[PDB]
Amino acid sequence: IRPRSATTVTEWDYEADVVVAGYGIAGVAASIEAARAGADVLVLERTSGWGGATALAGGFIYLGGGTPLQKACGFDDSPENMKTFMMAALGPGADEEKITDYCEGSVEHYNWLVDCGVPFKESFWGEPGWEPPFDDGLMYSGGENAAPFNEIAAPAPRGHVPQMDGKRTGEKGGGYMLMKPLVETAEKLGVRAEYDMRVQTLVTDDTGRVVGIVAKQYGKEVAVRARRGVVLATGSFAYNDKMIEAHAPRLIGRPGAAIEEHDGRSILMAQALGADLAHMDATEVAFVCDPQLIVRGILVNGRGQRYVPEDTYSGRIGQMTLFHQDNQAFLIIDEASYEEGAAATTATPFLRVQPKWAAETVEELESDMGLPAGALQSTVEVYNKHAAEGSDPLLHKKSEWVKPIGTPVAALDLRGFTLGFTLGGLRTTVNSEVLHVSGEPIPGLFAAGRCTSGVCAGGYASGTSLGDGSFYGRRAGISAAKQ
Amino acid sequence: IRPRSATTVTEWDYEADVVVAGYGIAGVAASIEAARAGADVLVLERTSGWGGATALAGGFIYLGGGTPLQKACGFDDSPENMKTFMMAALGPGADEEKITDYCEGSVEHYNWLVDCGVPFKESFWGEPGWEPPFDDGLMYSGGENAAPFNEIAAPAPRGHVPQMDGKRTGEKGGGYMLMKPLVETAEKLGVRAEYDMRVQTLVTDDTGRVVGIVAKQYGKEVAVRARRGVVLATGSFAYNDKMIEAHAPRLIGRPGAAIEEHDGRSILMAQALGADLAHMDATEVAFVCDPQLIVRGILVNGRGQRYVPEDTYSGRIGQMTLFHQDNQAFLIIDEASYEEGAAATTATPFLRVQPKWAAETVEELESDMGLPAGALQSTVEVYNKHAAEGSDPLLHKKSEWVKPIGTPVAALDLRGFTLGFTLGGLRTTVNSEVLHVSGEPIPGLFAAGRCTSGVCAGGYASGTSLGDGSFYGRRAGISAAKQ
Ligand SMILES: Cc1cc2nc3c(=O)[nH]c(=O)nc-3n(C[C@H](O)[C@H](O)[C@H](O)COP(=O)(O)OP(=O)(O)OC[C@H]3O[C@@H](n4cnc5c(N)ncnc54)[C@H](O)[C@@H]3O)c2cc1C
Ligand SMILES: Cc1cc2nc3c(=O)[nH]c(=O)nc-3n(C[C@H](O)[C@H](O)[C@H](O)COP(=O)(O)OP(=O)(O)OC[C@H]3O[C@@H](n4cnc5c(N)ncnc54)[C@H](O)[C@@H]3O)c2cc1C
Ligand SMILES: C[C@]12CCC(=O)C=C1CC[C@@H]1[C@@H]2CC[C@]2(C)C(=O)CC[C@@H]12
Ligand SMILES: C[C@]12CCC(=O)C=C1CC[C@@H]1[C@@H]2CC[C@]2(C)C(=O)CC[C@@H]12
Ligand SMILES: [Cl-]
Ligand SMILES: [Cl-]
Repeated sequence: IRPRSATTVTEWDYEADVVVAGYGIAGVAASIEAARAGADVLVLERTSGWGGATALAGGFIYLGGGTPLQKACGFDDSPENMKTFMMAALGPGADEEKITDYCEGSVEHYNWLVDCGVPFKESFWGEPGWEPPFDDGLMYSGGENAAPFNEIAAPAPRGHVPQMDGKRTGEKGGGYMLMKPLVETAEKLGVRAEYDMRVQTLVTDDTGRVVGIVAKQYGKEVAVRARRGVVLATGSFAYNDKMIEAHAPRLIGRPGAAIEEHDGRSILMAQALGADLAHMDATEVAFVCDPQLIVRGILVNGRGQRYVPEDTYSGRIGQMTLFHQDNQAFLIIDEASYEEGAAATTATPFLRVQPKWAAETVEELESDMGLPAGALQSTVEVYNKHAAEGSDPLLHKKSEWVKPIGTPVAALDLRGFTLGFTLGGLRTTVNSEVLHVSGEPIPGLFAAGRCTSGVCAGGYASGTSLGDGSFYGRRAGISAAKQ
Repeated sequence: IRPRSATTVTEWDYEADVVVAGYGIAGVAASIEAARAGADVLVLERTSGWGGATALAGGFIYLGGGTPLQKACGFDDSPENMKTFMMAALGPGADEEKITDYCEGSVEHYNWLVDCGVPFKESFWGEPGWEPPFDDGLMYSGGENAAPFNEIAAPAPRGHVPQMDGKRTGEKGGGYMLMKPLVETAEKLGVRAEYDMRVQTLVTDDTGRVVGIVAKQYGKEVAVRARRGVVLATGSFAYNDKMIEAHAPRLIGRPGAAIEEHDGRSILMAQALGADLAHMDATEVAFVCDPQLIVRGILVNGRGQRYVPEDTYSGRIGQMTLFHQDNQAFLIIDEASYEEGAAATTATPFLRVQPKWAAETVEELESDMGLPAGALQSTVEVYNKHAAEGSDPLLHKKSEWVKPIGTPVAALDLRGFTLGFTLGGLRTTVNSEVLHVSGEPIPGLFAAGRCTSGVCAGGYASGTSLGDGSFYGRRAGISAAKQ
């Protein structure tokens, strides 16, 4: 992992101006910009093909500030409104400079993606869910239209989803229709790619400038020269057990990341040179129950208490559950509401969890669940008193979802229903320069995507990873191509 | 911050075998062992005198496994029992190797401190509080005798406190009577000290070995040669704003650390060489209300719900409040119980917070506090139903503290009552070698105390910082002195 001295490299197996490690969203975006800038670009990919986790993703791209898609669907937004939301939802300690920059450039970036051939359907999906069930292009994806954020920023949907039929998250998701047009764009520009390239270490000259990389390819060690810059775009550390334990131990035993090639190698390679890190504890957290069920009941913790409005982003529900409720949750829902939720339109019918317990009364359900006498009964009594007035003054679930819980009543066992992926990584500038602990860029070294700390510092919103990976991938390619 | 090449050092202003940066607990312990090993030892201290945060501390040292003090006070314990507690309380993702090692060596370490002249009174203080009000030597300090840990490990008090009169935490606390005998020990061994030494950067030779340091002293740059090793013992990053935002943003605006010299410089200096980090998000969190009041009421969050047993360690109350309850807490307590708690013996009478609201009924108190109708009333009704049977089945507060809340009833406003310090830092071996991201020690480089990730990975117990700082300080001095 220690840097290799350039003087010890006897021959270069490959050479380029800009060397991109990793052919996912950050890598392809970097390659497009570097090639447009006139640089000779070589992408090094560890597997046999392009796509990475990106090609398996739902396809959300977190964009706003007044995109043509938002306007076509009739949703106002501005860079200031977007920034206000993101600072509140994606912290604490979110990078204000980076978020401001991301927001100010968001409409341009949407247009840039469209220009590269990424298609979006100008239609909005408005029901609770993890993704649009159909080929709709816009959806709320961060809890913008739920408490607490709906009183902090004006709600605006920012989940932009490329148009694709038969989307299968985990196999060939909506993320594929982000990747494919970008790859086509890069290929037409003359971007070169080498596969089975497992990048291992950076090569530095005697000034400390990164001037290439060492990799294993087809069973042998190879050296690849980078005349202008190396872009690290190899993904996260989610599958590195040592790093999960040291940095993000809330994910021990509950991995959710898409691919095992996310082993943190590029983070470590850069740290070897003195590169800085940020928010290494930050984790996306999913909650594997269908949102159409969740929104029609109340979530209670292990003490039978409500703790989150049931109409917020289900990722936020995941974080609140894992982080603050010791991963213990139950959905309390009346039979009629369960039936309605189970019939509602969803992209994830396989997440329609069946109730574990069902009873004629809350008193019986409470005993059945092993909760102390009164713990659940009182929660439901207070909820129902206010819900009869369409009010949730405790958690501010929107009135449209608020009504008394009736009988018979059921409980879903949602203990241990979370899993997630890492959001922390290398510290980078808005120009995607990797920062040394000195606060200065490491010459020749750039990075984007989930090997970096991006817009998310703590909270997560769907689309922020493909969003910041593509946005800062562009910036890395521009910076790397400079002479 | 980048390392200085040894070839560029024209003259060494000072030279020693073992150079210790920082004259606090970790530094003095390292110096004693290095000097006993026969090494020429030089301590470099940034301020005009020794002590650091240690001399201002309460003086808890987290020790167990059957110390002579525990035995004299009639408390059984073992290294296995201590380890079981620490793994559960100080994680998630606590370093099992390090904790095991710390526990197996704990009795020897207590004896080692006694040999150096640290005095302990063989008496136990058994009442809730932040420290012993008198000169007692043993106290519960980690929640060992409260839920959930009292069902996971057999309760044993491990807060060992040096004997001292007129202890004043923040000025000259019990920690002074840990420091003073150790300093005397080091001086008699011939340990040398230089003051106004602000260490800035490490010096490395062409193999990457750390062979000295560069500092500013009395207005000028000086170089100090370390023939055998440099021990980093300069404290935490609590007062580095950039680092707090990047790594531990839950502490933004709520610093609790003792001294401003905790600016993370030694962490950064080591990272420049490729040193690894762990648990950079981990933070001790205090809660500035007297425990004798807390234990006699119920704590409720901003939704009027109980969330922590009121007889656990008040540091754990602090963490639960800040981390999981959005820093919002109120103490609900009847007038008679408040009077009893306010008269109870405490080291911190200045933390006897007065009630903000008081009412004849819970219904009125609830409205007064701006809580929704029923939110607090129901909490108290359920608590009281079980408390009339001496039972807290929701949070398992010990029965001795459980009884119904009566009337008149008061509420203390404990919103924004937390502050804390950082626990994350350099990754080190059990021999206090600083680890590179490669997993190999950086030659010549050792570290201990709050510039390192020690026994605590998340949870905190009082005494663990002086405990692991002195324990691993010893190990650093032993390792550094080796030829
Ligand atoms: C189920 C699921 C759904 C998701 N859907 C979304 C979504 O809709 N919107 C969103 O924003 N996020 C989503 N994500 C997250 C998103 O998929 C990833 O965070 C994002 O794709 C990472 O982008 P990247 O460019 O950093 O990595 P990748 O797209 O994974 O690309 C990294 C490339 O680097 C290669 N590589 C790894 N190591 C090396 C090496 N040593 N040498 C050379 N190459 C190497 C990998 O093989 C890979 O091809 C989802 C995650 C999951 C788990
Ligand atoms: C109110 C309060 C009470 C506490 N009480 C306890 C307790 O009872 N038990 C417990 O375990 N913990 C306690 N702590 C925490 C404990 O005080 C510290 O975590 C511990 O003293 C740190 O030990 P150290 O050796 O790393 O740092 P220190 O004891 O602070 O020593 C570090 C030394 O390094 C010097 N230094 C800094 N920078 C440089 C530099 N660049 N060059 C040269 N020297 C430098 C500093 O001046 C200092 O003298 C308490 C904290 C607070 C806030
Ligand atoms: C939250 C999420 C990841 C991060 C992101 O940005 C986009 C999505 C949408 C699809 C989610 C997924 C997490 C895992 C989910 C819950 C499933 O098991 C089926 C649907 C899927
Ligand atoms: C928790 C603590 C720090 C970490 C540690 O290990 C030992 C102590 C004991 C004294 C506490 C202090 C934190 C701040 C407290 C609450 C005060 O404001 C007065 C008493 C004091
Ligand atoms: Cl992923
Ligand atoms: Cl401190």
